[PDB]
Amino acid sequence: QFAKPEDAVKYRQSAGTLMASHFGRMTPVVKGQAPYDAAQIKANVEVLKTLSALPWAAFGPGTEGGDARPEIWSDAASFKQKQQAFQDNIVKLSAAADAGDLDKLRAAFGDVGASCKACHDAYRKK
Amino acid sequence: QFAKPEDAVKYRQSAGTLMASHFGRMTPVVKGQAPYDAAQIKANVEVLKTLSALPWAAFGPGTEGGDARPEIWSDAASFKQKQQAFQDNIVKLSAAADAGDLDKLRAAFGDVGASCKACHDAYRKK
Ligand code: HEC
Ligand code: HEC
Repeated sequence: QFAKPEDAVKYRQSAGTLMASHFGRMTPVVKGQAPYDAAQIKANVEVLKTLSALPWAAFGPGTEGGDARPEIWSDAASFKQKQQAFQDNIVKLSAAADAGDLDKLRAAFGDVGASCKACHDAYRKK
Repeated sequence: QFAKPEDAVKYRQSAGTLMASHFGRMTPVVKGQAPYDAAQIKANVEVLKTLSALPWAAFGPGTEGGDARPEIWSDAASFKQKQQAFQDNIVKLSAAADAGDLDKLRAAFGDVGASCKACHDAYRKK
């Protein structure tokens, strides 16, 4: 769907921006600094679920640029393992949110955050 | 969810970027220049549905900036009518996509595009 590689870069960066907001806005809830409303979090995690499927198709052939490392493309199976494992972590977060289980939500939130960081550490330029 | 107004601006602009990609990528399909796969379009319109609910909460009190006009805030009911009507247009597009009805999809796509443009014309700086 991208006319030029720059359009793929713009897309995936914007997807990252929105994920960071929908993930990070739950930090005060996880920490107990903001109240836990199960329905609010369930709805927010649904949005995050949708968003977290979006970046990967915007690292398609010929879309090199931005702060994306070339090893994303030269090690395609490995990058794919990381995005699939991340999306698995999001499924765990969705299950916790859908159950209304705050302890499960805390734990799953931490594992999602670790998955974001692990990919950025390997595949995003500093 | 925004620490500063600049964070709300960044969010709503990124939501616009993603909407433009998920809407605009269907232009060749509507025109018949690309094939129509009902399931592919149904899934894409679902993504667009989710995205098209997102900008409005990022024009909250104190979030003035970017290319957003002040009348967004001073005429709150009117701006709200436009975003609600736009989301209604997206419901029509979803119904067309879910039905697998290409004629309905063409018509609904045009009405969605007109709704994007009408809001930008009134509320986005040139
Ligand atoms: C690899 C499997 C990733 C996972 C998991 C997550 N992110 Fe990511 N992100 C990744 C790359 C390779 C890039 C660079 C894209 C480019 O071309 O520049 C990014 C970028 C971001 C950004 C910055 C966007 C920008 O302003 O330029 C953000 C804010 C971001 N990513 C957030 C984010 C979050 C919150 C994640 C987990 C919920 C997450 N990413 C996972 C690769 C990967
Ligand atoms: C009002 C009810 C709007 C409707 C309907 C749509 N958009 Fe919009 N959009 C609106 C404003 C006020 C702004 C400016 C935001 C700011 O603070 O700068 C925008 C911006 C965009 C952008 C530009 C993002 C950027 O790169 O800075 C895009 C690409 C965009 N909008 C796309 C878009 C599409 C495709 C829409 C219909 C599917 C749509 N917008 C509707 C206000 C409104």
